[PDB]
Amino acid sequence: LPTYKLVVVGDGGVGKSALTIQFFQKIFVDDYDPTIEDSYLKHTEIDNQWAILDVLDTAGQEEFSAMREQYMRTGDGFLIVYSVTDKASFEHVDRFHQLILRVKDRESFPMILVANKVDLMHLRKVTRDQGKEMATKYNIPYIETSAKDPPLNVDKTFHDLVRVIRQQ
Ligand SMILES: Nc1nc2c(ncn2[C@@H]2O[C@H](COP(=O)(O)OP(=O)(O)NP(=O)(O)O)[C@@H](O)[C@H]2O)c(=O)[nH]1
Ligand SMILES: [Mg+2]
Repeated sequence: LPTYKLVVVGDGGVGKSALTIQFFQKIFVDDYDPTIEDSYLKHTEIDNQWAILDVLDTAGQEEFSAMREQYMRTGDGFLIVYSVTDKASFEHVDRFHQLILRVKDRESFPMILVANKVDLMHLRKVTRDQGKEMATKYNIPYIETSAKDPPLNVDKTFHDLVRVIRQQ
């Protein structure tokens, strides 16, 4: 089977780990005990094609560059995650896009823009159409997620990234 290395990037606190842990462990990050953790690897069927997904969950704080650098270098595709309740995380999408292309030395690369935390309806700052505009600007797909139970579009997000990788 092919292995797809999927790298999750975005500002601190946007829910990169929450999306990853929901995808693999089917639990919300707050309820999770990382004590017994290992790497995020699964065998799964996408569009009638079995694959191994190896997910690399970056820490979002600027302090942690070695992890982000290495992870970016080895990635086959990226989720650029922001929180719809955090305007700065959305503005930082531009920087993440540029950073990925710099690390890859390519002018395009498999990516999906992920607007997380959409369950927080009364706290939402970044609109659906704002997200769609940002994605369209870079000619990348846009998807809204929630890692909080009940999860929204979590499996679809990772599966769609594989679809983009396959069809590039
Ligand atoms: N309501 C809601 N809260 C969420 C969602 N995803 C994450 N959170 C919350 O956001 C906070 C940060 O989540 P976490 O997954 O640690 O974020 P991160 O992007 O991995 N942070 P870091 O970059 O520091 O590792 C937690 O309080 C968590 O409960 C979501 O979809 N909805
Ligand atoms: Mg994290």
